[PDB]
Amino acid sequence: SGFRKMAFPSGKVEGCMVQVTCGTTTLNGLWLDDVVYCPRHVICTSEDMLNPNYEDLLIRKSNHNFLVQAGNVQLRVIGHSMQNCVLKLKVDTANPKTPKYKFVRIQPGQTFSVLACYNGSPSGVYQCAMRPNFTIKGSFLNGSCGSVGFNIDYDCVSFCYMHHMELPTGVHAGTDLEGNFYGPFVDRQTAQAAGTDTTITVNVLAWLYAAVINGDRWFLNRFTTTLNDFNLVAMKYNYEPLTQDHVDILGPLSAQTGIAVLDMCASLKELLQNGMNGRTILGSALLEDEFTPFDVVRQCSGVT
Amino acid sequence: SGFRKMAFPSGKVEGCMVQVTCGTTTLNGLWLDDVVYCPRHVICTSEDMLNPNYEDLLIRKSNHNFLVQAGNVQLRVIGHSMQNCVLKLKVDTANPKTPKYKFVRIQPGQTFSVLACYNGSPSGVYQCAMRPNFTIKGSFLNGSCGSVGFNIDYDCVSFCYMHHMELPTGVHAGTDLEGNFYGPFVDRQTAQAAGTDTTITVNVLAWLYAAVINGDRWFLNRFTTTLNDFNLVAMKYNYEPLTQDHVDILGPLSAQTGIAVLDMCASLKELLQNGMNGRTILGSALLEDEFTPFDVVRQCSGVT
Ligand SMILES: Nc1ccc(S(=O)(=O)Nc2ccccn2)cc1
Ligand SMILES: Nc1ccc(S(=O)(=O)Nc2ccccn2)cc1
Repeated sequence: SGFRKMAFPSGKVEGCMVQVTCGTTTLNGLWLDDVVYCPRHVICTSEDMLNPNYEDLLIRKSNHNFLVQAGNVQLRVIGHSMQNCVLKLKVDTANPKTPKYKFVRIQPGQTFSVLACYNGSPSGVYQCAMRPNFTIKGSFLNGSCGSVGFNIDYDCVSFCYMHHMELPTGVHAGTDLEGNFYGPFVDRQTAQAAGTDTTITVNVLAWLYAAVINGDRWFLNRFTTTLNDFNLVAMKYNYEPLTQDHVDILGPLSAQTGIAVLDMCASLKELLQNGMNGRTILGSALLEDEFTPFDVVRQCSGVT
Repeated sequence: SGFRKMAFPSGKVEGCMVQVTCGTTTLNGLWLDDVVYCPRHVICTSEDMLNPNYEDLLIRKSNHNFLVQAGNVQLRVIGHSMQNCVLKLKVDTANPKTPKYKFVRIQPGQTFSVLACYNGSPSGVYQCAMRPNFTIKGSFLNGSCGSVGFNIDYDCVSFCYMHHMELPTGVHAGTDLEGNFYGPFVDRQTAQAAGTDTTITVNVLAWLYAAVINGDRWFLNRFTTTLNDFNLVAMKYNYEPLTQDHVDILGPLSAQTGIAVLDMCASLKELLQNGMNGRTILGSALLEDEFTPFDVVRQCSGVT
């Protein structure tokens, strides 16, 4: 019993973190096989970041200008290429600690673990969600760029995020491991405003199921609703519209608890209209939306 | 910028987890040098747990009755001893992945990371606090016993917790790595009620400083207070009394922000008396108490 915001064990990713320095800029890289992946803005001065031409800046860089350090050992750079917003540095040594891995581009509302790093050294691990506006709400100081987000399926690490930017509003933007930004963001120090940070409805419903499984039941009510009726309420409260795909995904949690998905929607509708009245659910005074239905099943079933 | 509930990177502890089986009971053990540490209730049937005589049960066990598996390799048990509520199994092989480590007994209000494990396999990592009633609020299913709590100082793991029990109220109890329970709890399936779960005042104050550093400032007010006046309010709201030792510990955060500790106490006093009025601080609708002053400094300074 109990339900916690839980990250994946980080060891498999710790084994992949290195320091990348280009001139006076240091950040983190990800070493998988004989390639190190890092943000292309490693090549920028803070002055360059205001208006960078990355192809033109990169022409002034050679393999020997990229200093890659794995613990206290230097790696030899034998090639470099830019793919979208990431640099790929080819090194002469395969990472001996390379785990089984994939690169995946996640959808908004999907959760992942971040291993925050500075100078190639892990400092902490926490759980994030890709927000519906394609920002994340992380914890990143200067030097954290190139820290990665990931999920683990048994022994296979799926890398989904690399940290690139902090927006003027103090939320975070980055890329998949192909170097494509999530959302409309660019690796330039310019005005970039975020869209509406809507609540991830299917994740709130998952977390209410987690609450029932763990004995927090006060919010269960005598009502039901329809997807259309629920969605009028979601729209009013800046919640993502609920689709039949989301209802299907919540099927296992419905079956386990015996609470029909549309009944839990009616409980959520009442919570939106009435508030928490100073009560808590799983130690929260607000409706938590950074657990996916898969997260709730995993944590409630003890998957390793 | 941003502030997250952050766990320590778990790799150094993942390298220490093993499976311990005695008869039909399987749980987790911690392998450090040539010793495996696990809960002594590994020797109990569920029937035994109602009223166990551990010395008498242990007489019926030999070294060969303790099956220790490290990944898919069996370790040879060459001795066993009971120390308080933990078994120490001496094996013939030192763990090659043994990190620098210490055993520490933490004080209530101190935070630590838990690596939740099943069958010796890590499933997740999250951040806990030793509550003032000597419970923790974890996420532990059947098979999680012997999962450990720890802090890391650079390269040295300080182990502070091993999981033993779930109370009938669904909160958690365990031991330090000398096998001494935190609080009054025992490794028996009997009525054990928890005392008041008071709020860890010094940690709330730390988190309000974290909020100011990260730009959440709406709760700062025009008032100050005294320790005695603040403490009358703390008592009313089931908060731990604030001591001059706590004021001293918050000194660096006071200095960084320029907000005198007693001024932040007066902001906290108003929040207790007035509530949040539907507002949030660092994405929370309640006052968070599972960050220590050291946690806030570490996360805000990027210590690796
Ligand atoms: N929000 C935002 C998005 C893209 C860019 S740009 O660096 O592509 N530069 C551009 C884009 C359009 C017009 C002029 N410069 C800058 C800001
Ligand atoms: N809450 C609590 C604490 C200790 C015990 S005991 O297993 O030590 N057994 C005892 C203790 C006192 C009287 C009888 N049995 C049981 C319950």
